Parts: sequence; structure tokens; C-alpha cells
Amino acid sequence: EPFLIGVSGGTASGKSSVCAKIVQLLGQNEVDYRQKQVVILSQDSFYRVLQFNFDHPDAFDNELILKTLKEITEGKTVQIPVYDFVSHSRKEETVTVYPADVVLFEGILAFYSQEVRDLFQMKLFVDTDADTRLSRRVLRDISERDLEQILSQYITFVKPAFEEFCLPTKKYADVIIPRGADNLVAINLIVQHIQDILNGG
Amino acid sequence: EPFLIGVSGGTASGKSSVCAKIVQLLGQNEVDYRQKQVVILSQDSFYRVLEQKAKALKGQFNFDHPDAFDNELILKTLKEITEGKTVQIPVYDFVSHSRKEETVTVYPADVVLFEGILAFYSQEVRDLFQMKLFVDTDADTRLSRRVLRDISERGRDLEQILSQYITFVKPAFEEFCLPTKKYADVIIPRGADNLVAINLIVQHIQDILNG
Amino acid sequence: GEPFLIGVSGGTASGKSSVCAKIVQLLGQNDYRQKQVVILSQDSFYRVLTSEQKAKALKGQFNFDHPDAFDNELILKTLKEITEGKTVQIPVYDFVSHSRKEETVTVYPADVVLFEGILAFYSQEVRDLFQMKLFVDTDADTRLSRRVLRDISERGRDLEQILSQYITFVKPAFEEFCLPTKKYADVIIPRGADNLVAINLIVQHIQDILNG
Amino acid sequence: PFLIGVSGGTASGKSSVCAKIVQLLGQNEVDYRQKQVVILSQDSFYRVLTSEQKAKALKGQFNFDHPDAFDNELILKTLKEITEGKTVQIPVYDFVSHSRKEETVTVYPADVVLFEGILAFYSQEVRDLFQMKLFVDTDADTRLSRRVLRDISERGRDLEQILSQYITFVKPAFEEFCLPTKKYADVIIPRGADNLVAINLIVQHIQDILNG
Ligand SMILES: [N-]=[N+]=N[C@@H]1[C@H](O)[C@@H](CO)O[C@H]1n1ccc(=O)[nH]c1=O
Repeated sequence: EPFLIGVSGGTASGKSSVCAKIVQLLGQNEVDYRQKQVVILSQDSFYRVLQFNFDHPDAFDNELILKTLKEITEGKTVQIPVYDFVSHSRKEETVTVYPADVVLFEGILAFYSQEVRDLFQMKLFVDTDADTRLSRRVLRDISERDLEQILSQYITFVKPAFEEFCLPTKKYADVIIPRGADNLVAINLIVQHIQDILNGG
Repeated sequence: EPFLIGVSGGTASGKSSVCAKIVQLLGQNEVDYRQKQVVILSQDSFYRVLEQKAKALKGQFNFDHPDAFDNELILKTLKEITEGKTVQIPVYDFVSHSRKEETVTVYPADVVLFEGILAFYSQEVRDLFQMKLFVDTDADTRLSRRVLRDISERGRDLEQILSQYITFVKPAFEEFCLPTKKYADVIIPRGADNLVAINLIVQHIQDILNG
Repeated sequence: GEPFLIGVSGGTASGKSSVCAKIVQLLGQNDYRQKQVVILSQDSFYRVLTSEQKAKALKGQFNFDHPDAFDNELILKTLKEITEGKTVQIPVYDFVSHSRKEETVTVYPADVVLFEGILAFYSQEVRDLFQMKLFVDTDADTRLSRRVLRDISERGRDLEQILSQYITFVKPAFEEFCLPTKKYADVIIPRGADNLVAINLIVQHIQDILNG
Repeated sequence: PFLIGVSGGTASGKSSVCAKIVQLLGQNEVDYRQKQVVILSQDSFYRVLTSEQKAKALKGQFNFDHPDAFDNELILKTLKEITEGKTVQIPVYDFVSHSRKEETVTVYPADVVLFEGILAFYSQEVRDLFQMKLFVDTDADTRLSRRVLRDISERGRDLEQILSQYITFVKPAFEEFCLPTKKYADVIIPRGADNLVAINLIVQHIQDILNG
């Protein structure tokens, strides 16, 4: 019975950084990929087979997410597709994820599907202010196209999809983390809880 | 070295019911009051002394303003708690609007929960809380909870409850309590019913109690 | 020379019904055959309830604030013909039977038509017909206090049943369907009918539409 | 004279709305002495900085979006003398030296005065001088997007310096001082100058004022 923890929130809120800090603090980075007890799943790894809105729920393989997450709860070994954000291509290589005790699924629409919601025993939402998240993504998108095209895409696609699809799913959260990776108190709270789950007490 | 946890949130958001559940799941109700390891401190007990305005029915008083709370005694009470000293907490009757001479003796505990609408208002009190929690229940939901709570627990009629809430409770929350939400480390979205968030904090305290 | 339609949305107990009333009253319009400004309510276009829906309404389990409870096709068809300068027949909903009475209110083509409804801006086809969109923004707890007083004193409801229906039906319908339509508003009028500066601004503008 | 206060966050559309309003009236093609609608900016009333204040300004540690950086006494005095029909002298601020130039702008008494500013509704004494209070409500991330593109083109700073100053100074000053003054607004104009319906609503209102 693996423990599934759903982490949602807008882009550049700190979902990936919070999950990375939790796994790093739990020492899972040093363990081999077979003996990993806490793994991280990114929703962007499940983009559907490909001016276009990639923040819309239709752009995500909802059935593959549900099947993979369900097979994880069944203790089965699953393979996750790889997706590069630059070329929008799903490479033929797959990441093999062996049965782990705790699974973190981060995604802007992780709480959108009701079938995916009920899979999570604990649901966390990284609530970061909209302008603050834009400041983080603007710096993130140039370092990792043109600055005018980044603001055009965010205003036309990212911002409307967050308010229409992500924001309504904030009410399904059990715990809200108010600033992201910098919130060391909240991270230490979840790190303490996942380590408490591994021990069994 | 006691662990101070600050619990804030608007009125009727569930801070009292959450804290009461945290100590109940920890079995502190079965332990004697002198041997309690997790105690609860309510900000409503530290209301300032009352003769500032004798008339509270002819002209209401606005009890939700930070001026009506003894911020100096709150800082003194919490400071002596962090030092490991026994403290005496005053008793209050909301109807009598007076400070009873009898005090509740709270022995040094390992974990102390302080719940209050303005628990994160003063900076000197904020830094004492090692963990800051905020119960963020929607405004209309908190109003529906408070109306039903104030009619059964108190003998107030509905017209005075809504008039007192709109005139004083609502503006004081938005001016003083809402800006303090940013200081919170963990936000609990719905309150007492959120069993996943309560079990998370209960487990954290039980790990602190073991050492 | 098409009629100037003005959409007025907002949550319940926000003041939109009183805002529209005070606008027509300040204009002195309230002569149904020669009136230049009329007020239309989304409440007139409730759908007729099936036998299973009527039974759910008696038990208090029917959401009257949900888009499914309104005849969007009738609203769109009525507002589309109003723009074309035609008389429209507007239903007179009988809530006792939850159906439309045989009698109907005849609205003659007016120069300015006000459509007031919680979900006035929900339908896109209905939304594009409005040349001006007003949203009465009043705080949720302030509107709740208004509705609780209006439901207990004017209607005589049970307090616990009001708050139970609000949390279960009224609140989710507002946050899911009404609030997302606030971004389509051209002008947002806060605090409701007491905002006399905003009302006199809309009253003055309609007078300029009639004089011009 | 009709005083209209315009507030809202940075890059919301305040300056663009006021400029668009004045343009729709003949005021652009109206002589300077005969202008009936004039625009006043709160940026013209920055305080002269103390040597201690200027020291923090050189270090980049002075929040220019804070109420203390604005000359409230001079704003109140100038706006009061405008209401009395007096011709007033507004300063010309030199932001490099943080002082007032010897040259001043002469504002002849106009029938309608538009005062735009981030904290136009902060001082109660300045609020009560406005016959109409407008607030340009635009989403924070949208305004930040507008400010970034405006701060890179208008000035010669880099992107990382803009976002650092916005998160450190502009954002906390807006949420603490500018946002709580939104409740005093009589009308809320969303999205700024792109809101043509709201622009023509104020334009038609001012035109009706000029004709009595
Ligand atoms: N008649 N009437 N008015 C109302 C009210 O204004 C509207 C709420 O949108 O639905 C109608 N309404 C709602 C609940 C109910 O139990 N009965 C009812 O008639």
C-alpha cells in the first residue's frame, strides 16, 4: 500500500523544488533507483502524443496518469515516458520506477481529475502569489525564447488555464504551503511525516 | 525548551476546534492538568481590563481590535513559558466584561498551542512561535459558523450578531488578521474537519514529545 | 437603432436588483406601452421542473442557482429578438407549480434594456449581446448577512436550513459559475445599491442614450 | 471644478486611461489656457529627500511606492486650491537628484480635474476632495507583465534588477497601502485603457458635466 501524495499549484510556485528538497532531505538521492523508497512523478512527463495551449487539461494523457498511478498502488513496476520541454517530443526511452513506499505526484492539474484526486491520501497545494510566480517563470524560461513571447504565452495560455482549471482545485487540498521551497518549516514538516511513514510509527 | 506553535485564522475558522482536537488525539485529556505535555492558550483570555468604555450595549466596543488585547502581557506570558517557568493565565467572562481574580495555573509544558485571531499581529510574539499555522476558512463559511455558534452558545439574537459582525468583526479581520496570513508556515484550508491536516500536526508533536 | 442592452450580474444579495430598480426610478420610467427603459430578470426564465425535480425542490435539494435551472435557449432567443427591435413575451414563472403560467408579460421594444441575473454573463452567446456589462461586487460575507436577514424577515425561513442550503448550493454555484464571469464585466460597481455615485453615473449615461 | 481620483496598482492603466479619456474629448486639440479637462499625476508630488533618505535612495533601499515618499501636505493644499478655482503651480520632480526643479507647471482652473496616483485614496483628507473615485483593477501578474516590458524599453536596466525591486518594494507597498484603499472607490474600471466601454462611460459623463 504505497502512500501517494499529490502536490499541486501554479507554475513556478515551487512544486518541483519542494518535492526535490523532500526527497533530498530523506536521502533518496543517494540510494539506487531500485531501492528508492520515495519517488517523484511529474505531470509534464505525461504529455499527450504530439499557438497551442499546453496548460490545458486536454494536453495531458489523463488515462496514462490514472493507469500508472493505479498500477503504482498495486505494487507493480511502471515505466514513465520522458518529455523535453523545448522540442515537445516524447522520446522512446522510458524511466523505470520500481515499487516505492511514498510517491510524490507534482502537477499544475494534479487535483483536476476526480479519479486522480481520490488516489492521494494527502493532498498538498503550493500557493504562491501570481506575480511572484510570474517573476520566477520569466527568469526560468529565458535561462532554460524571446522575452516578449514568454509574456505573450503566459498571458494568453498559462494565466487563463491556472484560473480556470488549477485555482478551483485548491479547495481539494489538505495542506497549503504558502511560499514553496523557501518554506523550510513546511518542508521539514512533510519530511518528518514521510520519514515517520517509513518507520511505521 | 518548549515548542511554541502559533495558530491564527479568522473568527469561527476552527482554531479552537483544531487545537482541542490536537490535544485530544494526543490523549492529554486523560493526563492530569499538572502533567499535561501539550497545553492550549487562547487569546480571548488576554483581553484588556474592563473600564475603557462602560457602554457596550448602548454603543458597542469593537473587541476584535488589537488595542483591546494585552499585547504586553501576551509577550510576557509567552516569554516566561519559553524560559520554562510556570505562568498564571487570567480568566475572563465575555458577558461580564471583567477580569476574574482567579487565575489558571499552567505548568511548563513541552508543546504550547496559542490560538488567536491576531496571534501573528505583533512581531515580538511572531518570532516566539517556532511553527506558525493559519486556518484559512472562507469568509461566508466563517460567518455561517459564527452565527450558529453565537445563537446556541450565547443568548444573542441574530440582528445584533450580524450588526456586530459587519461593523467590527469583518473590518478588523481584513485590516489586522488577513495581512498576517503571510507569516504562516502551514495553512489549514477548512479547519476541524480537515482530518489529514490535523493528523499531520499530531504526528509532528508526538515526534517532538519522544525527543 | 438597436436597443442598448446592459447586462448586470453579481452574486445573490449583492444589490443588482436594487441597483437596476434605483436606475429606472431615478429615470422616472416606472407606462409599459411607452416606457423607454425596462428591467429583465433572469428569475423569469426558470425552467419547468419535471416530476422528479419538483419532489427534490420540496425536500430543499434543488439548486436554483445552477445554470441547468435556467432556460438559456429562451434567454438567448428573447435577448436576440430584443436587439432586433421586436416585442417579446416573457414568462411569469409560477413557483408553486414550478411551471410557466398561461399569462405572460409583454415587453415592447425599449431604447435601453437591463438584464439582471446571477449567471447573466455565463453563456457566451448571451454575453456578446450586451453592449455594456455591469458586475455588482459585494463581499461574500456581506452578501450572506444580507440574504440571511432577507430570508428570515421577508420570507420567514429557518436559519439552519438557510445556512445549510447556502454552503451546499448557493456558495458553490457562485464560486463555480458566477465569479468566473466577473472578468467579462466592463464596469464593476461595488457595495451595491448604496453606491449612489456609480448609480448616478449609469443613470446619466442612459439619459444621454435617450437624448442622443 | 469636478475632481476625479484615479487609483490602482502600477501598470494597471491609470495613466493610459486618463490619457485616453482626455483624448476622446477635444482636450488634446484644445488650447492650454482653455483646457477644461486636465490630468494631474501623483508622481509630480514626490517629497524632496533628506540627505539620510537620499543616502538610502542611492543604495537602492528607498521604497518610492510608500506613502512617506509623497508630499501629502502639498497634494492636499494644491488640490484644495484647485477646488477653490485658483490657478495652481505643480512641481517638476527631478528623479536623479530627488529634488524639485525651479521650473513649475501652471495649471489653470479647469472644469474637470483628473488626479491619478497609486495612493490617491490613501489620505482621508485627499479622498474627500474627489467627487468621483475610480480604481483601475488589473491582475497583479498582468501588471507585472506590463511593467517588465515597459521598464526594459523605457529605461536601460536589466531584467533581474527589475524583478528584484518589484518583489522587494513595489509588491509589498501595493498590498499594504494601495490595495486597502480599493474599498473607497465608487467605480472600478478593469483591465485599464483596453476597456473601451468604461472609457466612453467616463468620457460621456465628463461631456455632460462640461455642458451643465
Ligand atoms: N421567487 N423567488 N425568488 C427566489 C430567489 O430570488 C431565487 C434565488 O436565485 O430563486 C427563487 N427561490 C429560491 C429558493 C427557493 O427555495 N425558492 C425560490 O423561489
